[PDB]
Amino acid sequence: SIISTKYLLQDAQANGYAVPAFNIHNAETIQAILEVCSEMRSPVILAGTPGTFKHIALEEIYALCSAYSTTYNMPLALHLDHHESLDDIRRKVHAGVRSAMIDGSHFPFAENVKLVKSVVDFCHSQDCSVEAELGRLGSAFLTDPQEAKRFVELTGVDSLAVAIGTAHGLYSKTPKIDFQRLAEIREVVDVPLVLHGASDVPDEFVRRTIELGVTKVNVATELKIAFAGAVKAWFAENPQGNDPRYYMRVGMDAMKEVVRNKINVCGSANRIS
Amino acid sequence: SIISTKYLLQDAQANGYAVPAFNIHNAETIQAILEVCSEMRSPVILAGTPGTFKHIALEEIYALCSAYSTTYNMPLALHLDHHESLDDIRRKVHAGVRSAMIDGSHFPFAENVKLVKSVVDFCHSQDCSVEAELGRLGSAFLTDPQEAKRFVELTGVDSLAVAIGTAHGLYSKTPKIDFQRLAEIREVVDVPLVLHGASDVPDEFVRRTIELGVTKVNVATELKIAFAGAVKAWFAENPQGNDPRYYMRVGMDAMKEVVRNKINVCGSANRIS
Amino acid sequence: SIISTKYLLQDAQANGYAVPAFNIHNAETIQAILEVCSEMRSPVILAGTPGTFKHIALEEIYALCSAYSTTYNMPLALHLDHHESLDDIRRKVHAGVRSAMIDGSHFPFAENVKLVKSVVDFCHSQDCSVEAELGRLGGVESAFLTDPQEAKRFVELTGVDSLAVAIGTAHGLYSKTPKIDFQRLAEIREVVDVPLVLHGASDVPDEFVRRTIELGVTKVNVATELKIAFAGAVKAWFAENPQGNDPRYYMRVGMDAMKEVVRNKINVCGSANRI
Amino acid sequence: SIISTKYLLQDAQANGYAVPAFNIHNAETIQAILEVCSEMRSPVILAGTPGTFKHIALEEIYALCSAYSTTYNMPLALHLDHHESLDDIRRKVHAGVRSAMIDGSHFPFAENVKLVKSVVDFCHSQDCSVEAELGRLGGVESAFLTDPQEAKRFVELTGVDSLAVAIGTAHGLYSKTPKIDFQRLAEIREVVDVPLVLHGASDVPDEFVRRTIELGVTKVNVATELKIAFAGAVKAWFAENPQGNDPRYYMRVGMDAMKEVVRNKINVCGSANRI
Ligand code: NA
Ligand code: NA
Ligand code: NA
Ligand code: NA
Ligand SMILES: [Zn+2]
Ligand SMILES: [Zn+2]
Ligand SMILES: [Zn+2]
Ligand SMILES: [Zn+2]
Repeated sequence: SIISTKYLLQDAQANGYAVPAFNIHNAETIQAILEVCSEMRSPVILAGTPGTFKHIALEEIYALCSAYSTTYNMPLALHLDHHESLDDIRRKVHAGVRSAMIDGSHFPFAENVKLVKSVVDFCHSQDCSVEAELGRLGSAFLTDPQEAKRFVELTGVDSLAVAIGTAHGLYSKTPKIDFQRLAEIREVVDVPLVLHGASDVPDEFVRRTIELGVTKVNVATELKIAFAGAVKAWFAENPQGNDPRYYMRVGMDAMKEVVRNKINVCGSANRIS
Repeated sequence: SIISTKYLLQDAQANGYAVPAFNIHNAETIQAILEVCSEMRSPVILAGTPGTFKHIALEEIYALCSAYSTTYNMPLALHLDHHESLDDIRRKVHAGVRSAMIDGSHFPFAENVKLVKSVVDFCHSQDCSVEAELGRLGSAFLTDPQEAKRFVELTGVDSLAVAIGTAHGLYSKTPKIDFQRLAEIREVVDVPLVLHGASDVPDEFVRRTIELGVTKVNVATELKIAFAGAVKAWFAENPQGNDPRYYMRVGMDAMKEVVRNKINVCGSANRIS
Repeated sequence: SIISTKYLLQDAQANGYAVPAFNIHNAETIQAILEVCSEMRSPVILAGTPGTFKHIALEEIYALCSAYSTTYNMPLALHLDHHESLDDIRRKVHAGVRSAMIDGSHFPFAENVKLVKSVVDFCHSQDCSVEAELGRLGGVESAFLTDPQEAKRFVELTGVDSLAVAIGTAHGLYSKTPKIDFQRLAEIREVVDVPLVLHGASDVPDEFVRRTIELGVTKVNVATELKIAFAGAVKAWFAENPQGNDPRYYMRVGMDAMKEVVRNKINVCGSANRI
Repeated sequence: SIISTKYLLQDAQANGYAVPAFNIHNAETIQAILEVCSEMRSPVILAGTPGTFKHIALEEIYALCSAYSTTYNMPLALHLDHHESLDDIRRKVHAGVRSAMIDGSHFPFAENVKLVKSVVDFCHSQDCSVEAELGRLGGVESAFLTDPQEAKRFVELTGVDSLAVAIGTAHGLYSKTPKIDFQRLAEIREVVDVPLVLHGASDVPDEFVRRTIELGVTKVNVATELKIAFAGAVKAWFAENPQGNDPRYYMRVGMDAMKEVVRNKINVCGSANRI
């Protein structure tokens, strides 16, 4: 079963935990995530960016998730991360995806709203949930609480990505997270909040953001560093080695450690049954 | 569409070419093969051994092939290579596979026949084609023409793997292929013949075996060496690199060269439409 | 695509129309409904009861609806009407259905709530929307009329996506013009913000159904009128063609009669051109 | 699982039975056939003609058969009966069907061969088996009777998996006991080793069908008797129940009448306990 995240993030919100959202690339990266989530009874979101689908097309990622849903006996929420076009999201929703992020955050408010609204209208007709973003990751760079209230009112989005100090990738210095702004947003925004850029954020800061209303925590970079680091080590030690059953498994196992760490921080263990 | 190889190997036989049978492991290895086969208009067989499916289960390999069949607009023959048990083949055929190899070649003739026959009876009830083997790869080590005639008569197999001097893996010295024995087998066996162990066999020898009746050429080792060699080089040059879109693509591109070389030797270009 | 009705009934509520929910039986009945909904650009819900699925199993109805979704290029909402247990609903949701009605209305409040809650918990984990019922269906006393304050508490405790109300309608035909408790409906709507559902709408006057939609009905269930029209046409064909035997003729005559009902119900629900 | 009939008709040929091939229309007709085939452990072919699929489209029939395959835990062979062009067969094979009949029998030999060959070339690339016809159906001269030597050449030139013969059968009922050209059948079998197919088997005496199987028929097509039995039962129910309307009753009465025909044809074909 492939599902949206409408009920899922509401449950996270109501119970004080967040759903980890992991960016995936292929069979082994999906499987690594699901081996841990199934064991820990954690919900999960499996996400791909447009660049993801230039490597393995969505039709094949979808097919893999549909089969893995049966294999691990769990419905799965496949999610379009940082998509930017209504036409592209339409094609991908027709292909079966039921969660999308439309990211218009580098546009002025009015144009962001128009883009996002066009995506909400289509996606809700397809039973697809919609995330959008107000504020840029990394003024323009912090989400304003009253603006976020209005943004959600004009768009009808199911969840909202906020800008409170996180950034994609590694941080060169420990980030500064604006917990007071987060608290203020949560006071006036009722839809589930989303935290991007969570790789390399101290666990105590992520935990605090979930206490203050974060329902979805996105992790991409740490997964890739772990996977790749292990494959690199394996080829160094095995110059004549060539069987993916061996080298991809060492990548999977290093990635699994990160997945367990993130489930722990998100508080998502034992939230499904 | 997922299909058997019943018509496919008959066409190869009738037109003097062979179908390349490539062992696959995951999305990228399947895709690499199909990018070349679709471009060259070549039929192909995508094969997995039992160990293959311990890495990515058949249900997920099946799902990938079903999606890739649509993506490349071609029915695909997924094939169980060197399977050894009726129960396991039954499960995998129920999961959708429509070509199987039952390898009882390390058993005495009578027990090989009993095993193979049990598999033929089931598989034909499921519209699944069946390959079997008489003679061991590497006396016991060369297929006897009259024994191969009787073997096919008692089993009802759709194709027959023969032992004429090939071996799995690389050869330490140029192999000696028994072309006269092959010719003798072909005189008394009417079902399509299969050549295992084709990695590292000189092209001129494979070409001659197809002139003398080989219809299916199995290649595994050369694919893995190429893929892995390229990934290894990429990590050496990119110690901090981590995106599978980059490193898996360099593996795919090195593998594609091998795939094109094998299509050329097999004479399978422009055999589909 | 097979979908839930969560966004669908919210759009109906916000725009003051209702989605017609037609009980189906087989390919021809689904097809007749979709022919009309396609041409009138109307949303629809396709419903089956436990007894339906003892004739043609849910897996086969699901397969038909999935295929018809592609054929008509429209997501479709298949719905379990008047289902009664968690074990059965779980299998049918696992089989692909994304909208269910758990009918616990025969049981006292607390037992009703506990049953419904078990189904909502499961179904929401599957992205399946859930309808439930408080008060019993049947014309004109307390068992047969939803109490507004109980309705508020019921929806709060269970987490249902929509509520089937009991306001004087009944399954089947009415022996006399029904008395519908419009005031009660209004008072439920006052305290319940989830979409409301009207059962028993066959043979209810159009004026009355329209009024219930003005008062918050978002889903109108119709079964009996469809079967009477289908069967009546088939009856008449056989009388007219005593040697006739080709189902391509007689099932189409039945379809065409049922299509007239479907159009009439789309008209009363105000669902044309809402897609 | 949806499969071709290539191994199926070879088993029938080798064991001296025939597979019954029943024309279907919708869910109830498929279901009636599978109920009986399941209990009698008989293989079956489910067939639809172009006109069938103008009532309920192939994609929906396919979806039903796929689901029924799972429900009955048996691979099923869906078959395109009397299809006429490559463009249509290509779409229906792409839609999932793995057995087709290309009927070029209206055309002169060479045109027949060229058409059939185009379909065999395509279908075999899709793992779809192909039936074709030489000579025209209809009771008792040359157009209506397959020539053995022409049959040999036809099968050689086209590569078909099975051959529909013309030996005196006709679609529909017979106004008098048909004269079947058993000798001709034998002479075709002499020179054609691919499985043979008998069309028009409704209303042919059991003795005669049995004889054709002894002479090489591997597939027996039945349509008309199924519809007469279904419709006759529905006719009688409506007469007995002038207010009746529930399709769960009247479609089951029709099913049950058709099941009696299905049993009778399994009996004549000798296909029980061959699975
Ligand atoms: Na980060
Ligand atoms: Na080798
Ligand atoms: Na009623
Ligand atoms: Na007849
Ligand atoms: Zn992000
Ligand atoms: Zn081998
Ligand atoms: Zn009702
Ligand atoms: Zn016919």
